[PDB]
Amino acid sequence: NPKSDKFKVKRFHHIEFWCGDATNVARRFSWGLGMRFSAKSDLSTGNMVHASYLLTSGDLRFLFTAPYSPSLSAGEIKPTTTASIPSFDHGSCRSFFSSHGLGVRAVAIEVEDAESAFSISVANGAIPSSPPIVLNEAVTIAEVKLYGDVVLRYVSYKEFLPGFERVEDASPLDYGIRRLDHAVGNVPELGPALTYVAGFTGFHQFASGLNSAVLASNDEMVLLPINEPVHKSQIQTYLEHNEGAGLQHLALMSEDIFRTLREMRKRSSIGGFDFMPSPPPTYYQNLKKRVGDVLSDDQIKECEELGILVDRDDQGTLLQIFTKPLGDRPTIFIEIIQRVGCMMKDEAYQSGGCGGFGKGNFSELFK
Amino acid sequence: RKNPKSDKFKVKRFHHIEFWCGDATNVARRFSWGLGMRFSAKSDLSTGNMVHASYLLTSGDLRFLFTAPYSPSLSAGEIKPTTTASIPSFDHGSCRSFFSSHGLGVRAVAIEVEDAESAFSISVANGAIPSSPPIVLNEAVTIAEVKLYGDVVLRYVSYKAEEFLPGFERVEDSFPLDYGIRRLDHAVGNVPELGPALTYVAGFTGFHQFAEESGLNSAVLASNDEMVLLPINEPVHGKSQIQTYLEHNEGAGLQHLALMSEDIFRTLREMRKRSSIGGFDFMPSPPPTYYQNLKKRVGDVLSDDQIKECEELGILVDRDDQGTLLQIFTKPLGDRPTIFIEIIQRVGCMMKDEEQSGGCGGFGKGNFSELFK
Ligand SMILES: Cc1cccc(C)c1-n1c(=O)c2cc(C(=O)C3=C(O)CCCC3=O)ccc2n(C)c1=O
Ligand SMILES: Cc1cccc(C)c1-n1c(=O)c2cc(C(=O)C3=C(O)CCCC3=O)ccc2n(C)c1=O
Ligand SMILES: [Co+2]
Ligand SMILES: [Co+2]
Repeated sequence: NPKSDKFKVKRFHHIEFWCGDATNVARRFSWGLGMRFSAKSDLSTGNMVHASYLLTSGDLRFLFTAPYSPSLSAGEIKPTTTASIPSFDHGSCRSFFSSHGLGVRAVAIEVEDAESAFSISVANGAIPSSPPIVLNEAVTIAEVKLYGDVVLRYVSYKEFLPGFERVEDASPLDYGIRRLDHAVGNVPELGPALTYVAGFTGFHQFASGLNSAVLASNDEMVLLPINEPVHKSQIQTYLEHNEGAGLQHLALMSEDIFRTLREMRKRSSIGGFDFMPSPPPTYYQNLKKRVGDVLSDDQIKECEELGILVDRDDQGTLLQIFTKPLGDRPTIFIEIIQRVGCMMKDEAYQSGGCGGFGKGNFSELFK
Repeated sequence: RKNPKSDKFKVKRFHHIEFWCGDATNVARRFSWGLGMRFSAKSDLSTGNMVHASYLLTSGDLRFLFTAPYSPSLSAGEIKPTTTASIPSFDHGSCRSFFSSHGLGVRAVAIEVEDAESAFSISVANGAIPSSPPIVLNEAVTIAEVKLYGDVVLRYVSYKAEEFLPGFERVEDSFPLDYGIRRLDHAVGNVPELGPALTYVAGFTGFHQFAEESGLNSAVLASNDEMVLLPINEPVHGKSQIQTYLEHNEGAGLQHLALMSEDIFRTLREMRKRSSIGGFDFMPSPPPTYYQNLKKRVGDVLSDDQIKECEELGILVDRDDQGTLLQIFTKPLGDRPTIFIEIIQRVGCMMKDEEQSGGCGGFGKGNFSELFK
């Protein structure tokens, strides 16, 4: 609302996971979500440090990284490293997977200048992780701590980061997931988290057992909701298994929630992702009156064929469903979302947060 | 014909293979789809286990077990008897260090024996390094793990009856995926010196050197029935393909796993259909000059349609006396060029076989001269 970003922010760029084996994790996400193998940076391409692989589906970019043996790149230094990412560390990445397990490490958002966004953020209370380093004079990258061991990454451009080999040969799955809608993190105290994060970003606040506040960018396209537990708290269950604060889930905007689900739900037993139980028929019997004008009777019955939730806000309506936890622990999962309405462009598409984020379903599921 | 049948204890057959992953969920989902096994048992938080996330995949009699450690803080007050783990030999630090050094690799090789209690006492009494004393689980199954090569251990499983470990809740319906794989053929490991490796393994178990290499020194071991095959390889400098393993895996470790199949032409099309969508990449197929002379040496075994299908799938073919061998190798399963998986189907060398000769047709040694080293 106030448009008070301390620097220019374009939109969501990529989301990087820190696995123990980036091959088996990425091969499952490519088959469970339908993403194309775009770029890669492992021992095949000549990277002795980590095995980074890129999955893309529209604008969404999932990066998976697992460190190799430190003895391979033992005779190297920071200015003379082999890793395509200069902010990487073996011991720090091993501690991320030994403590937090499979989780999102870096939430990257493209800015017009990474060195500027870093210098502005640190000068306003941020905690720097890695200073801005220009990658082959083509991409500037900086990282500042978000919550816990999650970092906020700034990327500058003058398809991906240098040092990545494009994979366009026979060695393209697409189910509708186009971009990242929002990224929700869980913190022990929502107070200092909003004071810290929004302190150096200038992000305004967009507007049981949890208290959530959504941070938004200038155009409200970068949405970073933050959650705190309410003391059994389902959010506290996250912090106990994650061993500290971290990301709860990722909202993946789909161009068509109906077919995107029918491409994933038919594959949850062959290596895909599992979903939460479907709401009782009374929810869809009650759904025909709350959003009977947005969704037709033929489209509402299709929501029950896949167990999809619907919420409504101020001139906005969104459809949503949640996957089961991705890793072993009940920590990080994935939300698939499609918003209806709020379309208003001068010359196409809509704004951000069309329909809220589904807080109306917290009571509609309890009937 | 050349085996003394000098088993130190009654060895029945293969059981399972335990993978110590960092996240056993994603690895098991890839193997379930890439290889085509079937999710048949679980032991995690959904069943009451707070120590490790174990997930079982079963394709015929082959059983792949994927076990990842949970947070050490979840089991802060559990002593040794009061552990909620279905596998008591599991340990947090032993698994956090196995994946930190060896990465994604095989932790244990399970072999079904008559009495793991006796198999443990006979083994340790012959120079074996014990990794886990026998533990009677649920008064039904007894397991014992003895150190093999490196950090991989030899696991014994015994039953008081003539499905899996107790505590593993079944999966009622997991998709019944089955691409053709039936059982485990042989398991190979890499060591710096082959000498002290054969004297050790054959010393505490009584296995015999099997008898029915550019870049390695092979020596297969087999039991009395010869259904349990465990080859070992050592590098020959002047870079050897094993020195690459010993440098990436950081020491010894299980090389690959050969998986039997009732039809290698059936399993390969399913895995190659998926090699680009979450499956397993394979090694580059031999040139067309490999399948022309193939019609002359093994043309009296396969048909013109089957040999052309071998070229379509790029299947390596080698033949010895009394049985031919069809094999093909996948690219490394993990991030590092360490562990991969072999698909094999032997023909001929048969008997009654109610409900095939053990390891007949060789192991692909002729393909070290034919295709390349
Ligand atoms: C999936 C699950 C598992 C165990 C316990 C519970 C409460 C849930 N759970 C959700 O987490 C959930 C989350 C959102 C959601 O999008 C969300 C918020 O509502 C707050 C703002 C930030 C944000 O992203 C909406 C609906 C939800 N519903 C309906 C639901 O049941
Ligand atoms: C696939 C590849 C990539 C890069 C380097 C190389 C040597 C290879 N490679 C093999 O690894 C390979 C392995 C076996 C095999 O299964 C095996 C042996 O290694 C000996 C001991 C017992 C045993 O079963 C057979 C044939 C092979 N051939 C022909 C081959 O080329
Ligand atoms: Co959400
Ligand atoms: Co083999």
